[PDB]
Order: sequence, then C-alpha cells, then structure tokens
Amino acid sequence: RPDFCLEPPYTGPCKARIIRYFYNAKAGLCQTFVYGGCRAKRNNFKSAEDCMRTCGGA
Repeated sequence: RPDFCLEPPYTGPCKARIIRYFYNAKAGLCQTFVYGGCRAKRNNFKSAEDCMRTCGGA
C-alpha cells in the first residue's frame, strides 16, 4: 500500500463543508468525512468505491 493511504483528513484552509471520503488507516477501510473545498490531498476520494479502486489493498 502507498504512504498516502495513511494521510490524515486535511479539510484545507477553506471554511466550506463538503462530504468527501478517504482511506482511514485508523479504521482500515474507506470512510466519509467533512472536507473544506481547496488544497485537496491524495487522501481524499469521491466515494468508497473510488477510494477502494485507488488504495483498497489489492
């Protein structure tokens, strides 16, 4: 698995609130969180599917 698969949910400096998903290594699966709306990191997906296709083990 990559390193980015373990990044924290970085909302960004934007004060907006947008439901996004991320691989959460601290749970071991793809989960939802609130994201800001700028400076999206690698640890940021549009669905659990897409997260899985990207980083879902193998």
